[PDB]
Amino acid sequence: VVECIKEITESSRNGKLVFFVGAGVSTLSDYPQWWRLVDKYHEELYGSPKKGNYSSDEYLRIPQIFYNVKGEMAFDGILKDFFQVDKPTNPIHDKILAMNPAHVITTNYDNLIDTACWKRGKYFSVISAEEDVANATSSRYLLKVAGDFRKGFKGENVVLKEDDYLNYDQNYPLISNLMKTIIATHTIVFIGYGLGDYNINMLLNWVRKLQKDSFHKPFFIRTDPSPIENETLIYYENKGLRIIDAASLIDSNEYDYLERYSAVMDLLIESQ
Amino acid sequence: YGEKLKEVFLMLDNNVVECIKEITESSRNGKLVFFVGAGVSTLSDYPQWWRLVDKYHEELYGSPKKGNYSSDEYLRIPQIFYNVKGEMAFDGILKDFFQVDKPTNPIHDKILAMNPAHVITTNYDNLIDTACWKRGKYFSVISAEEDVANATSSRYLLKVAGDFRKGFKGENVVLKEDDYLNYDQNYPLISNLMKTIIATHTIVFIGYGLGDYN
Amino acid sequence: PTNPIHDKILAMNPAHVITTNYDNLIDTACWKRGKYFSVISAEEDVANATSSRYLLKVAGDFRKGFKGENVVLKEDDYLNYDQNYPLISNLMKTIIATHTIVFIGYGLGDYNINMLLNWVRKLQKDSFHKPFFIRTDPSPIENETLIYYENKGLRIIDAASLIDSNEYDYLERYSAVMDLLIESQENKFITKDDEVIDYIYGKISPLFALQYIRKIDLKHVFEYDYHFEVNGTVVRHKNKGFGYMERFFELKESCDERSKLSKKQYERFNALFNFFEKNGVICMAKDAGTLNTSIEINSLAYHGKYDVMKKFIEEQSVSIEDDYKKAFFLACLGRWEESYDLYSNIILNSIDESNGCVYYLSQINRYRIYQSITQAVTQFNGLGLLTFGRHYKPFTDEFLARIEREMTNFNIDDLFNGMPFEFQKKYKILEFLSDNQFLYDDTVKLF
Repeated sequence: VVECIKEITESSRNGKLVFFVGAGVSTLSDYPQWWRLVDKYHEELYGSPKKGNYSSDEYLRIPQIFYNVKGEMAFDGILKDFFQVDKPTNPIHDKILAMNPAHVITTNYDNLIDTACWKRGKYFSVISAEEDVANATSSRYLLKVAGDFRKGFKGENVVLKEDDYLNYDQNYPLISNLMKTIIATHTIVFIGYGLGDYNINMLLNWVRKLQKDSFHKPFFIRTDPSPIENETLIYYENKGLRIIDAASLIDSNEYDYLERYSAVMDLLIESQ
Repeated sequence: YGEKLKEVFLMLDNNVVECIKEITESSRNGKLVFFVGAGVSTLSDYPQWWRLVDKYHEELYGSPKKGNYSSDEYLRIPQIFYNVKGEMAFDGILKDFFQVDKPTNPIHDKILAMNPAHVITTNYDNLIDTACWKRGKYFSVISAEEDVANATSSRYLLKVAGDFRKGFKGENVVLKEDDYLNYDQNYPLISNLMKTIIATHTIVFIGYGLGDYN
Repeated sequence: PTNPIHDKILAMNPAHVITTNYDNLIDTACWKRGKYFSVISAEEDVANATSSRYLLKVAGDFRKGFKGENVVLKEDDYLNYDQNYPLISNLMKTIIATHTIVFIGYGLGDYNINMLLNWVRKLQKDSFHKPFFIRTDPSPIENETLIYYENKGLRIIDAASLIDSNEYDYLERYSAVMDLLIESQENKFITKDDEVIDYIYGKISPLFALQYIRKIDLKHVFEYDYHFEVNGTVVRHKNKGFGYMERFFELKESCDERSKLSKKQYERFNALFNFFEKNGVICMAKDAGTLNTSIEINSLAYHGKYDVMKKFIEEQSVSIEDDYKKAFFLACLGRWEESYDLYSNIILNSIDESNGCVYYLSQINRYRIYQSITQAVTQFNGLGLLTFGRHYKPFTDEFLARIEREMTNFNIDDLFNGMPFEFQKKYKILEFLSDNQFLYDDTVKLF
């Protein structure tokens, strides 16, 4: 338990700590979520909103029909209206940056991590697309796997639709290869990520399903109001991941993600 | 009843008329293949795969998950049961619910009466076999990999998902998540045969949703 | 022009021919002999089909023009093969997995064989039928290579171990290998007496279940090799090899010639002798002297003894064949509704069992009884009271409603085609029962 935190400190000691961040480090600063976008497309697609349970297929498909019939101007316009908002940095970002990791990998389309890096003075090499890897300028990297809006708010610079998710291996091969090498060479700690997200439910599943026992186990920071159960913990230990529970130490209510995040990150930082 | 159908045809969109004409033309030449799914199985009150998941979730923990389960727990729960709690109790549970015998529904006979040269099913229950027995149509059942070479017929009842003919065991059927990812490596010939059948025939889907995996 | 090897390949009655050849000589050879094949060389041709046989030109042909895009020659066309031609690969896999493949005219390397040996063997489980290979190199294959290519999943029939030929005489080697098969479709190789009895048995044993086989019909048993006379003689008509039917009578007549047989052939010969005596085949044509024949029908339906049948029906059953006879007796007595139920029960019960002579005949009888009940009810309810001076309604609405749903469609012209392949090979003999023209070959001769 605590020895895992000690191992994390040893990893952060020399050169081998890499933080994998996700949507949990983005909701804190109130960057608008994806489901509100999904509802916005539905507003013009069908005519009236709905609610209830539907397949995650439909969740990811609703943008696809809008892409097919409306075209591309409407998609770009909706994206431009929805994301063109400036937000400040919640303290989790600087909490991550104070750890001084060798590399940090993100799936967010956001720019909060870049702004935080600029604020802290840590000059990195942001890699955002195919052409950027050829013109790398340093060693430490800021890899945005899912693409970003540096050039503009268009539908071709980011992965949002179904086809883009199904054509990743034929449109971003260098990014995939660099990510594979990064996870192979350095110890990985996951924070702020969900457990049903296709990005970190396949990129551990497929890669670790075929490998040998010479691999470094990655770490995941949980975010859920209830503490995890035992059987799930064991079966995930089988899959090759270690889980640092966020509800086995602190007790709170069901709308206080920020405090659990801060508690876990402060616990990790305390061993300095 | 015929006049009601005539009126329906009168208000039918011409696309439906064209589709039924094409289906009849294909059926007259013996070039039709039906795809039976879950709906034709739940018509006859056969146990579904949501009660099985709920008992799988009952053995662990104390009570069923309050609210909708998840979009991810559905496939993960049986794998957890098989992996961490034991590979032997899986067969016991499967024999517990998947043994009850139920009789055939009229839709099975309607499907079979159309001269369906080849039938492809993703059902792991042999009721269509009973319908074939009663209607007197000889179909060669392809359960596993070792039956594509010894098929003693020119008509195929291809059970892609695998059946329980050889026994109620967890290795003869594809139910778990691990049995889905490692599918193109364990069942090559069956997939190849299904693709070939689909390529050179006319496929009619029945009893499927609009967001199923297959 | 077309070389004789193409003719020898086609004379082997193959179900499918797959060639990696850009050429069209195989198409011309198929055209000349009158065999019709559907040519598939592009993706579109997979959809249309229009035949039950395929000449799968995997590498394409120049039929649509002499252009580089209809054939696979360059390296760019070999690395994008899977992406460019999806359907042809799948058809090739299915055909190779279902049938038996006999490679001809291939080197042991030669690119194309390597993908087959890579995918068919390694990725598949042990559910394979091993393909054959015909090698035609001058030097004999060394024994160390043979073990490797056998373990990879190929049988090899080397030509150098068959006939000694010079370096450049390829045609003689191919001819020797092909005539070892086409010559021995199985008439000329037969020399020992252990082959004659077994060859007769392998074709007559299936007909042990039935009670009588027509003589004018036994020709189809022996693929037109002999004419079987109605009187009880046989005549040689097409058998070009050592006469397997002539030797049987020579064995039958003698007393000590039978002695040089194993302990197992004696019983088989006795069984064949009993079958031939029961059916009525007597002896050779030349030795056929006095041939007085008495026809004796044993079925109780012919003799018109209605008292014994009634006792028989109301008695415990012992086997499926006994129930099949009871079904015919009930139909003879006129109790059609019970006969239909008994036939349906027999069909349900006997579908699990082995060779379906009972199943097929029961299906035919059920359909005939359905025709009879329909034709009876139409005339009864048409003529009404005028028939027997009484408004007699024989059957109830339950049966009339049930059979209509049970007998929907049910084309019978494909009943023999849907039976298992072993039944089709063994029992081609009963193929004429389904067609409603069976006797239209004897009124021919009444003229």
